[PDB]
Amino acid sequence: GVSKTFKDKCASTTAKLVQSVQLVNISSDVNKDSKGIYISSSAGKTWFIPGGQYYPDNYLSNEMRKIAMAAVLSNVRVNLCASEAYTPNHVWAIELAPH
Amino acid sequence: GVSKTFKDKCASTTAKLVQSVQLVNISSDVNKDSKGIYISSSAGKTWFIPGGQYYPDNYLSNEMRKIAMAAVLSNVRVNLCASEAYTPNHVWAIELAPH
Amino acid sequence: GVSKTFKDKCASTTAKLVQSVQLVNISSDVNKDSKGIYISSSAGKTWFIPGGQYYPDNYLSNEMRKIAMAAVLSNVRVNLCASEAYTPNHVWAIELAPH
Amino acid sequence: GVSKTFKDKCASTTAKLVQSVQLVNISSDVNKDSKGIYISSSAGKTWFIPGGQYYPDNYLSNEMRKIAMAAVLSNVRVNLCASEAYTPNHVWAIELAPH
Amino acid sequence: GVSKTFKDKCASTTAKLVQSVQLVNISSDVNKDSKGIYISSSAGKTWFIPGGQYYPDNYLSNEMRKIAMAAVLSNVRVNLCASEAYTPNHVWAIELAPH
Ligand SMILES: CC(=O)N[C@H]1[C@H](O[C@H]2[C@@H](O)[C@@H](CO)O[C@@H](O[C@H]3[C@H](O)[C@@H](O)[C@@H](O)O[C@@H]3CO)[C@@H]2O)O[C@H](CO)[C@@H](O[C@@H]2O[C@H](CO)[C@H](O)[C@H](O[C@]3(C(=O)O)C[C@H](O)[C@@H](NC(C)=O)[C@H]([C@H](O)[C@H](O)CO)O3)[C@H]2O)[C@@H]1O
Ligand SMILES: CC(=O)N[C@H]1[C@H](O[C@@H]2[C@@H](O)[C@H](O)O[C@H](CO)[C@@H]2O)O[C@H](CO)[C@@H](O[C@@H]2O[C@H](CO)[C@H](O)[C@H](O[C@]3(C(=O)O)C[C@H](O)[C@@H](NC(C)=O)[C@H]([C@H](O)[C@H](O)CO)O3)[C@H]2O)[C@@H]1O
Repeated sequence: GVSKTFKDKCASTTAKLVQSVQLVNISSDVNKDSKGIYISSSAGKTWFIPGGQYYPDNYLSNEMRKIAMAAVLSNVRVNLCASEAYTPNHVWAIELAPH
Repeated sequence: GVSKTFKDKCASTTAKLVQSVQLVNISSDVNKDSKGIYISSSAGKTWFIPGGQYYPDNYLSNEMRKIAMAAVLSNVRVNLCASEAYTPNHVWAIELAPH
Repeated sequence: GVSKTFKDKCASTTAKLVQSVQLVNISSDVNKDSKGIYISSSAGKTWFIPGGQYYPDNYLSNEMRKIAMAAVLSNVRVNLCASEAYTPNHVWAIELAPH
Repeated sequence: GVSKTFKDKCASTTAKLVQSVQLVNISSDVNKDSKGIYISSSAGKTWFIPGGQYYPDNYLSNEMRKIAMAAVLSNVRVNLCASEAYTPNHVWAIELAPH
Repeated sequence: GVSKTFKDKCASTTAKLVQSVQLVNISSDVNKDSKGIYISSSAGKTWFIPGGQYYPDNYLSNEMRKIAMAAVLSNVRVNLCASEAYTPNHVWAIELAPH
């Protein structure tokens, strides 16, 4: 499920809660115009996970990637807090939700 | 169970021992006002895992996150040493306790 | 499968999409003339995964390696975006594609 | 079992060889007075794994932690080279020894 | 199996190809005179994996460690490119070779 804190923190922003998503792809891309981490759901929706060059976004972005990678590789659900102001939508928070 | 060392180290602080917690969620959040790592128990309690910018808190905080992530992903218990001076409570030490 | 985003981002470059590859080897080599990460398919084709010294190529190249390592160790498929301008061909994007 | 090299290197120091230990706990602690990584065996012995701020102790200490973490999480044995000059004893070398 | 590229790159150096080795130990040692990462085969042979302080040897040596660690923990074979000019012999390249 989704933690109350996760839902409440997402509700304090312009981003949308996406609940119990099954990710089936994660990619890393070093191409000039498309650099970044993308994740895709079984339905084919794609999100972008922004990177962080400085503390604390550096280690926090790294944990977002580890959560997404584990979700794809172990086939376990996540909750996303995602901004629809971009295409693909940007992940601003992610929660591992295996049960 | 809880190592005697873990219990004794927690007793030397203002933080409370939480024994045999089953974590079911871990999240990473880069939103401006809620930046951080959160973990949630099957009962729905949430804790915050502080970051560390400098040695040795940088590598120690990283190991706390690896313990929490493994606990969620593998569904294994932890012991927490948690400060109630914050909401959510802050984790100041964590022990992986699979058996 | 291949995410539409992965296919479309690869089509915007001179690199070719390689779909549902089964990687059976990954190597790391510190020899003077051959330094780098190589990955090999069950058919015996080899690709090179370039490194990155600076942000953001440093963390992105690290994620490309984690995807390739998981693909080999867990025997799960990937999609590659690979440049044929080099021998072995260079991976410019990789997508973990378990199902 | 224990590699001959591991045994011989430990014998060249003041530290004691501990063979085929089953680790059942690992913790990370950022409390002011008890900062560090601790591991505990099924028999109830506890060790401290020192950190390293500079090359090469930084990456070597990180590998010691990965070995201990995997030993706990996977329930597989290690060999330790531990100094009794401190309580808890300090780990100066660790060997993953699954079989 | 051994990738043709892995074999050919090793043949361009003074190092020897060691094929389908089963590693049963990996150790990290911070002792003054024996600092380093060692791996040992089921036959009892030991190799040393050199570290790297600077780009690109830093990330490449880290990937060699991850390959060796996975080989030990998951009991899967590797290929080594190893120099006999040292005792223990130095690993200059390693290939994960599960099947
Ligand atoms: C109205 C309006 O547009 N309000 C905006 C606000 O506009 C101000 C600016 O345009 C400045 C330029 O200086 O002018 C101000 O007016 C000034 C005038 O220029 C001065 O010269 C002088 O006369 O004084 C006046 C008054 O000060 C305008 O007031 O600008 C702010 C800052 O961008 C906007 O704040 C955002 O508001 C939205 C909802 O309205 C959200 O609260 C957003 O926060 C979040 C989000 O939820 O989207 C939080 C979220 O955690 C965060 N995500 C991450 C990953 O950190 C995102 C993210 O940072 C952004 O969405 C990315 O763009 O933002 C507020 O930041 C305000 O809406
Ligand atoms: C006749 C002779 O000694 N030739 C060696 C050469 O001598 C130089 C003189 O000709 C010059 O006038 O005076 C200089 C002194 O100021 C020199 O003495 O020196 C070169 C560079 O040292 C030697 O090159 C080495 O040659 C080896 C085989 O002949 C071998 O090719 C070495 O390359 C490798 C290797 O295969 O062993 C390439 C490996 O990828 C590399 N491994 C790593 C991890 O990078 C190793 C490694 O760097 C060395 O083994 C470490 O000692 O080197 C090559 O560099 C030349 O033989």
